Amino acid sequence: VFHKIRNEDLIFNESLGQGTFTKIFKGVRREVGDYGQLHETEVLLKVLDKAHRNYSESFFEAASMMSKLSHKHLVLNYGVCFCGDENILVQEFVKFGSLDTYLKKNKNCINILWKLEVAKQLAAAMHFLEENTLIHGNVCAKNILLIREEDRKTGNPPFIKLSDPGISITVLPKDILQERIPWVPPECIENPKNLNLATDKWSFGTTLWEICSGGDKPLSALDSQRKLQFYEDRHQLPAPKAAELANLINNCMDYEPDHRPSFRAIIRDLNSLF
Ligand SMILES: O=c1cc(-c2ccccc2)nc2c(-c3ccccc3)c(C(F)(F)F)[nH]n12
Repeated sequence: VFHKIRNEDLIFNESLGQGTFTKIFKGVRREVGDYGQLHETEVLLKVLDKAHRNYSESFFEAASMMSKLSHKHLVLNYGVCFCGDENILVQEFVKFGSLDTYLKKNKNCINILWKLEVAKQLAAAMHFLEENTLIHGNVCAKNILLIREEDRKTGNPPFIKLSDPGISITVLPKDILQERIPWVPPECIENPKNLNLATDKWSFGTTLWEICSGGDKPLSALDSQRKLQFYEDRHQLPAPKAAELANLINNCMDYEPDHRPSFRAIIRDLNSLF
């Protein structure tokens, strides 16, 4: 069950972008906080499209399943608004936003050690999810959010959190899944019901490719039919320019799901690049 937040206590401000069948807004929540102090808290508001109310169950289940776990690398859910007839999630506002946009804007000021640290953090989150046998199912750089920048003065590294997967690929139209190649693994293009913990290992590889490519999108030049051929011919992504993690990427993006390494093994390999 989700906490109910009064429409009166929520103000919607700027549009930040779109998810699958969703609109994303920054907003403010008036709330009673610690010691009874009133706060006006920045929040991230996800609104399900009114034309896609058919997906409301999966929209809310995506956030609900992750809200029953607590972890430093997982975005906090605050509740739902209900907001009349609207379907709205209220979650933590992460100051610097999506990692994919951040990587692009700061491509020249981000070295391999920065990318390694963020990769280790993501793998930590995914290992926590694996230990809890919780499938995410939509790991990608768009869904990783940067809480804090590197601060060389105090030696603080960047710090990320993983947001919820949104509507599940087990219910999305096939065309959307094909557009999501190569984050959606080949067995899920074959059948979305093959969604498995092994799915997230494959998607983690694709996300690491994003992190190493300064925010490029793999296979973006390929339309959906060519993305299908990419899997039919069993291709692998090119090594990123920052090729230090190329081997780890391809080992995660194993066409055999049962052979993808555990996130424990992934974390050990990330720690071994030294
Ligand atoms: O907390 C935030 C904070 C910001 C954000 C956006 C712009 C500037 C600073 C922060 N942007 C997002 C998004 C987002 C927004 C548009 C497209 C993809 C992701 C998510 C979501 F949860 F949706 F992943 N949270 N978030």
